[PDB]
Amino acid sequence: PFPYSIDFVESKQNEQLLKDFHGERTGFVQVGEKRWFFPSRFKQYAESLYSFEARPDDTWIVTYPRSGTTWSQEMVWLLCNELDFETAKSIPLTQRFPFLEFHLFVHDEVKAEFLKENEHDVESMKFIEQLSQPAGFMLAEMKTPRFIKTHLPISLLPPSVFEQKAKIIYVARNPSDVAVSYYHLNRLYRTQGYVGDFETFYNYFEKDLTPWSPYWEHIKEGWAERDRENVLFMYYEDMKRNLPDTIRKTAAFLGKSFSDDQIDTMCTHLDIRNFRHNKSVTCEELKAVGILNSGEQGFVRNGQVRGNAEEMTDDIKRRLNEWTERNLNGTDIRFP
Ligand SMILES: COc1cc(C=O)ccc1O
Ligand SMILES: [Cl-]
Repeated sequence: PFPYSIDFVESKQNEQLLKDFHGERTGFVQVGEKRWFFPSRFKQYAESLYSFEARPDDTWIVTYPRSGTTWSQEMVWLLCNELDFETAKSIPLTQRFPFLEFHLFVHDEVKAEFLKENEHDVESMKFIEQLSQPAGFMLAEMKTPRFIKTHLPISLLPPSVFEQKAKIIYVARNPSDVAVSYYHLNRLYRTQGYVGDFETFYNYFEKDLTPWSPYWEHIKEGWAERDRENVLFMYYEDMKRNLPDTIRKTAAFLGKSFSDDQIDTMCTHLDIRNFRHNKSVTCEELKAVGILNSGEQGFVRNGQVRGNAEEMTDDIKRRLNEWTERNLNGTDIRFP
């Protein structure tokens, strides 16, 4: 029984969101007292998501979007699979490490556009149809240890995750870098279909009118569970600053042990320079059927000027600082 209220965003705000986010064609919902923001299909799939059955040997990565999710998945999959770089290369990350709630973001009307554009290729059309289907079906059929990605906040996870004490890695990233990276994600994925500029996107983000917001509640729930034996909480900028420490700490939490030589191959694999050429970054299959906007691969290839993105203005930077102050005053949460 899904325990939280699911309500359509107020009419006029919902109308404006549909003008700016072309990946949704019915409307947006707010869930529970915290008003977790999702596209309309959340209402259709809330029960099946919440009743998903976790196993005690699952590995879950839980993040706010663009909080180091992909890099962490690649790291964790390799640590739990004997550093099998060969298999990591040949199977796509999205099959090795499926995204539980991706199907929420494939609207029936948008899927129909994708199918039109791929109508002469039977295998492209099967692929697009499967995107619509819950990952949970294929996850439930697996007979081996599972790797699950989600952006669902702690309070919306299947309760079976904590009942089974599945291992959870929670990664937090500072709001400035998340605002800019999430803005690019919303332009890159036609499932989101955002058409506007950064300042308009920041305005939505600051009002918790972007998927999986409220951002500060997402971070605070992660922080509130980090003492549990089955939760590892890390800040993105700590992880990136020291790969050998990150790899070892993560391995030890997962109950794996590796030589200094093995740690070094993982450090090279995950280094900024080599990771830019990783298949999990390029995402060549979503690009092949045109669900990725190929005109938005600038940010993918280049990233942002560290601590001063081209998109940032002094006014938005000031608003980020004040929003951070309001949300973190009286907590011990502090970004590196
Ligand atoms: C497959 O990666 C993502 C895609 C989207 C939107 O369709 C949102 C968050 C993600 O992590
Ligand atoms: Cl950070």
